[PDB]
Amino acid sequence: VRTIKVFTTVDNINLHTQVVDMSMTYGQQFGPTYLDGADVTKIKPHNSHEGKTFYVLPNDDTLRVEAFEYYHTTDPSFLGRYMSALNHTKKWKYPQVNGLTSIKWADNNSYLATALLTLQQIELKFNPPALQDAYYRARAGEAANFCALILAYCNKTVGELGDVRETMSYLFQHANLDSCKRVLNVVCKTCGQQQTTLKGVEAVMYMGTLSYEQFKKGVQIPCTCGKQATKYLVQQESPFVMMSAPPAQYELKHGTFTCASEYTGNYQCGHYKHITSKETLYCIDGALLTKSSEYKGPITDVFYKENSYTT
Ligand SMILES: [Cl-]
Ligand SMILES: [Zn+2]
Repeated sequence: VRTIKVFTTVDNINLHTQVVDMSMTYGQQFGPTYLDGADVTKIKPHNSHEGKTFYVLPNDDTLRVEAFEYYHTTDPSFLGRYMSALNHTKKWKYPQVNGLTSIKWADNNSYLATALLTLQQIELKFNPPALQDAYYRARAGEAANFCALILAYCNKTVGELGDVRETMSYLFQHANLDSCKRVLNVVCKTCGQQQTTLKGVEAVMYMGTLSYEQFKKGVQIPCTCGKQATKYLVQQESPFVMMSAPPAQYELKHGTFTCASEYTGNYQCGHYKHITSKETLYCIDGALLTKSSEYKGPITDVFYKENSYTT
């Protein structure tokens, strides 16, 4: 008999009018239900809920299409994981540090801070509307939805150990890198030379050396014949490149790179910091900021500006 009007949604844009019975839980009426990230499935409607928007899972064809068009995923657990993360990230603080949105440390989130800082320094356009909209808000300082989307797209929960390289790979999958192109040549003194072309995400990421100049000069890799061959960059067309390696002591020189991530710890436990090269070297550690003219530390990922390179 007693009812309120609420709206359900999967994208927080398209609303769906509902009349709910205040004697039944939201779960009994909608399935799993969330109010700005909080799980209200086991709760009965409150007077204050009238007119508010609730997220639900895509449980009919209209919602399935809305959810795919907004998020570009059909993983059945995506919206519940996004909501579970948002209930935490909405409580984080996002200070402006040296002109960039950072994240005050909470919930083991240092890998997310350095990823967020990196994104604001490289040219990248996302494809899912969810990421376009949330990234716009993040740049303005309201990064809770963007951070909870990063967790959901990477299948990481709040508090879980994350890797910056893997996180960036997920975000780049959902970005328009279609025009990026990389040409490599591999030279074996026994077998001869082989050229390879890479496209998209694989054209901007490399694992094995932090140094873009070393990649141009040549890096040693195994050949199937048993000798060590040399791999070198012949041609690059992209607005940035990302060079990654297992953490190692490495010296970062002012003016020779855009930004970098530093990892202190081991394979089970550690902490990330961000280094950015501007008028000097700034080290951003969540809300914390220090400066130096030189920098040495256990670097894992370095980003460089690019446009067009030909050997
Ligand atoms: Cl919706
Ligand atoms: Zn060979």
